[PDB]
Amino acid sequence: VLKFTTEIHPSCVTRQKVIGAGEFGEVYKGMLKEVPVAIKTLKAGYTEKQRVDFLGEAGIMGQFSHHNIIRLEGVISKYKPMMIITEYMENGALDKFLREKDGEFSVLQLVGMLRGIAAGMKYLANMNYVHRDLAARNILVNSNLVCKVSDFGLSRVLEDDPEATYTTSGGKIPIRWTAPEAISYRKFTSASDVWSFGIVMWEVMTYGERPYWELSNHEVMKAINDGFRLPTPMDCPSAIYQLMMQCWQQERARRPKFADIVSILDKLIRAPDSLKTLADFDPRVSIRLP
Ligand SMILES: Cc1cccc(Cl)c1NC(=O)c1cnc(Nc2cccc(C(=O)N[C@@H]3CCNCC3(F)F)c2)s1
Repeated sequence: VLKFTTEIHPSCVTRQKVIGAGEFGEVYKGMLKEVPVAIKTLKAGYTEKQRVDFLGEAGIMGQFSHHNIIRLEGVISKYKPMMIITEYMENGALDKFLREKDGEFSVLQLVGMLRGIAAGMKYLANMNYVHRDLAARNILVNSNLVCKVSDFGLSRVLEDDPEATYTTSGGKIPIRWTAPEAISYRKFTSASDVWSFGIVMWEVMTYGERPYWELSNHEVMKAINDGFRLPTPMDCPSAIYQLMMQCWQQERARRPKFADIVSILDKLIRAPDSLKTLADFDPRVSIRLP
């Protein structure tokens, strides 16, 4: 897969600002000889596994060509430190973006973000790629408000995400984003990604609220097994809440496919008055005045 990738010479790459970090490398904003890029490094002393996982992310990204999937510019593999270079998403991770922009977008803009995410996910699913870690923290946002799916690879995806925790039976999983069958018996498919997408829908419509609030991981699993689901966000179109609820069907076969999700979101956006009908919000506070 690396043969598809452009090998970039180090002298074309200028790292400027540190935007992400880890123990074995950092992510930078930089310039590529005259365009802005993001640059992820892998420090010397890396293991064979680290090299295979690191370059494997670029290999996977290089197989994709879609508006809603992060674009690979190239790799530096013949010099050290090794680097992966992608387009630069000016607004960063979607979860933090929404929390910093609380209430600043229209309902139509929020639904448009979800349509872009769904289109990227439909592409991945049809390319036989199961994400396993779909969440707003793994979506990136550009200066056109376009949302693109990121975080690709094999074992590195769940291993590197601190939201993914060790379960009781083994399996490092981000519990509150993960479908029941993936938690219970390790069955990760595009239909478990659809469950996760429903959680992403709730994250977007709430401007980055943490799913299930302070419930512990076990409390979340128990609640889901007992039939409870996340309540409607504030100011949420009825059609949007209905859609996220169908993503959370216990029976995998009853969930919409991403093809269905993209179609529904596209129809709602193209007839935007449909989004004015709101699901009832259950208030958690009563304010009474004479
Ligand atoms: C360079 C690269 C290699 C392999 C995979 C990927 Cl997806 C990438 N590209 C990126 O990480 C990025 C592309 N554009 C980015 N823009 C950006 C700008 C400002 C802040 C953030 C941001 O929230 N970045 C996340 C925060 C969590 N840690 C990883 C991070 F990238 F730093 C992102 S990061």
